[PDB]
Amino acid sequence: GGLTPEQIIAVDGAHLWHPSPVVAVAAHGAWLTLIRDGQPIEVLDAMSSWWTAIHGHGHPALDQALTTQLRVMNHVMFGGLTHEPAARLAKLLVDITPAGLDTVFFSDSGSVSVEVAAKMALQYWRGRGLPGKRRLMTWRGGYHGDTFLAMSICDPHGGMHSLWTDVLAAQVFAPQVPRDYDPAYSAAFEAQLAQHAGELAAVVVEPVVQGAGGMRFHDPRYLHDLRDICRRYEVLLIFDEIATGFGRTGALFAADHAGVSPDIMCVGKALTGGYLSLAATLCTADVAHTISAGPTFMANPLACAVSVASVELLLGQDWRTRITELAAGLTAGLDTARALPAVTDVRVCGAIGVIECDRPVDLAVATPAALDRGVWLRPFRNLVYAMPPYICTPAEITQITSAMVEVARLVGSL
Amino acid sequence: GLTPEQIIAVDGAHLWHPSPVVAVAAHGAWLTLIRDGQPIEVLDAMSSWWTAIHGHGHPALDQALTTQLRVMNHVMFGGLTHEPAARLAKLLVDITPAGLDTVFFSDSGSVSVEVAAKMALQYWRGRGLPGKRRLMTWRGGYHGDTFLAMSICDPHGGMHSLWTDVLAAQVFAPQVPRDYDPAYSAAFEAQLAQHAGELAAVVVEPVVQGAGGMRFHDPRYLHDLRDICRRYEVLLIFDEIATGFGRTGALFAADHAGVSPDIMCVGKALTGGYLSLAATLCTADVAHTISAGPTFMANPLACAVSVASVELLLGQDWRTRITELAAGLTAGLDTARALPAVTDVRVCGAIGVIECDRPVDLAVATPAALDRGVWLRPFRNLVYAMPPYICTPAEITQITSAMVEVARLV
Ligand SMILES: *Cc1c(COP(=O)(O)O)cnc(C)c1O
Ligand SMILES: *Cc1c(COP(=O)(O)O)cnc(C)c1O
Repeated sequence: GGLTPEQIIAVDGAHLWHPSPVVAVAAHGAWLTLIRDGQPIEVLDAMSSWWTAIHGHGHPALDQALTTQLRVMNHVMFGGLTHEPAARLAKLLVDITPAGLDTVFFSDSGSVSVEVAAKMALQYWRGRGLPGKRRLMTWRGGYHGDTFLAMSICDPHGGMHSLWTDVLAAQVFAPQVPRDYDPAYSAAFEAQLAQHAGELAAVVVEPVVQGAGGMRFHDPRYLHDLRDICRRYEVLLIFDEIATGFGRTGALFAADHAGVSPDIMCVGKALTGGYLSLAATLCTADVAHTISAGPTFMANPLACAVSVASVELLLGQDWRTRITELAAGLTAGLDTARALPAVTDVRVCGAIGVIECDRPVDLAVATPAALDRGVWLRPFRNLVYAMPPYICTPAEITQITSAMVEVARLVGSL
Repeated sequence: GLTPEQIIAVDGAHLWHPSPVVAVAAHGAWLTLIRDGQPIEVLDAMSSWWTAIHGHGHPALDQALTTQLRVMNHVMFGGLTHEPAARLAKLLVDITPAGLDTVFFSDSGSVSVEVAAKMALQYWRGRGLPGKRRLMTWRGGYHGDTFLAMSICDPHGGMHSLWTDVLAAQVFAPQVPRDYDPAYSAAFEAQLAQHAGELAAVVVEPVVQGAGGMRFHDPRYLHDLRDICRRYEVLLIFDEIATGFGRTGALFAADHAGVSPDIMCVGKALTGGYLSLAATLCTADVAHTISAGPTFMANPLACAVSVASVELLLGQDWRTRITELAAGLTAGLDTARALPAVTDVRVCGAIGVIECDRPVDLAVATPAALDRGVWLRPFRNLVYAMPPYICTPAEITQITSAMVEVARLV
């Protein structure tokens, strides 16, 4: 109890599993206080603590919503009891999500809300006398969580299905969806789906942006194709928006770029503004009713309360202009990366900026390089990318994009 | 803002549940519910499903949360570490069964069970034996509601016929009996022996099987499982998500047998019922053999309140406290032993169960206990409670009186 940074890393190295780690001692706004060679430094949280900290850390409105709920009621069991934070969050979600989503199931993590989505899809078709509809279809390059079911629909090469083969469910995979719209891709997706339709419960994809699978973007028109294909072959459409939710891609939900509603949808990550774990699975009235005819901390009051505040905070400001300024800033700051020798692509979509490199990025070099520039950056595979808090000033975005450019330079450099 | 009536309307229209009663407050061992539009204080007999061991809104746990909130809410656990995670991991490694010295944090009990299965499977692969992929358990168990966890839940309770081909097919031994019979253990070893080359691990709830029927078994069964797993080279996993942190009379139910599992899951009471957090612990052997995460992994807020809650338990003599709760439950439930619908009355530490000979109508049970100032949640033929450790003798009496009465209603 009460530990020194050196004591913390001594305990950590002996006893903690991680997903060499740097000790973090504070977080406020877009900034973390990290310990580097015995000294505290303030660095920009360029990753938003893995997509979560959309309003920054220790935002007064979320701090207060939390301590206000804490005064009244920490937690009650959602079996036989309901409460205001859950009712309030459900109403909000139902109002702001794509049209038709009328029903809300809370859970504790994004990976669990995906299992819940899949359970809804299976039970739906069983409710309709078609329990042969049990497999899932997706395209390559995706990520949906780390639980066994969620793994079955992650990219087979990235999620090491080979090291889990015959332990995972065999789902159907379409090729990687291209960035540019190609009607031939949609036609082939349709032709593959037609071959499995009677055994398929759902198509599940991340809309517009594929996150942990490789930070790829695809034309929102592909989602219009998916909606039509699914409606035509009687297969449910599930959108995983755990990473794309709450303004991140420039729309409130990435599905909004195509104007499509899925039958089932997952949200998480930025849901609580990065305070506490909370996820949600939504579905249509038809899905709920057909099924009709939980986790221990389901709908946690504390988590629902901070999330209520976070969503209202987003909604009560001109978030859309904010994201547009963030994207302009990322575009301007990353532009000089295009001409770097190791750089293969530079892409931006809302508050997401990616530098794709021609070789895997070395973390032992990249991490201290960015910290030297006052920026916490966490590359993966061949990608130097950022998803910064919406509160970042133009100067902060410039500081973030400079450190990314510099890491990318170093990637060619030696 | 919403009025209780507005909450009911929104809830009925938009919320999926495990008509619900509106809860508006929770403090100590009491909840404030709305009934007939009036707020009433009732005892949380269930501890909000095992979670609220020190009661709701405990000053020390509130302060712990608010203190961490003023310094940092959350940071990604990829590449960073922090003091809450370290303090918790050190506490957990110190207090759990000997040999468990590595901690993997997750956000729910189900996920921690999945992490345990993954550790077991990857362990044998690091041993050159990837054929060891299956899990073995006994009937009556509950391990969570994710697909992997469902595969080791009681096949009957989990409707495994209407999930056919979607769940992994695991090995099930017969229901472990309450009293100790060596033949049961000999028969478990024999079923296990047939599948040893196929089995990565045995996974059970030690001493008490919770959501699967509130059944108790002799700790000596765990001694035999430990022995059997060791001899056949199958890992032993204890799921202590419900049984942990003093609930059965020992700090961990494994302690009743004096055995250590190779992998252990904890959750529920970990944070004292404030926030969702779970942990999977494994031995050095398991960790080194494997090495040769969730978004909110090791959340500072949940880790900080857990440290407070765990220190709060250790810093009192929790062991005498649980003994008193058990005596009080036994005193208060005994009279039901001689009711016409009552099959069994059993107590294990701060857990009290009246089993009946028929399903319990909740439409009658729930309004009956509310009238007695108690929140009770019967399940199947079971009327049961696991009250906060802070309940006074008068509160236990009120709880057990309301339990005897719902049973009396047969
Ligand atoms: C509560 C329970 C679980 C599941 O935990 P969740 O947080 O609800 O996902 C797993 N195992 C046991 C023994 C449990 O009692
Ligand atoms: C992060 C992520 C998940 C998994 O969420 P966890 O809370 O880490 O379990 C699932 N789907 C997508 C798209 C994600 O980005």
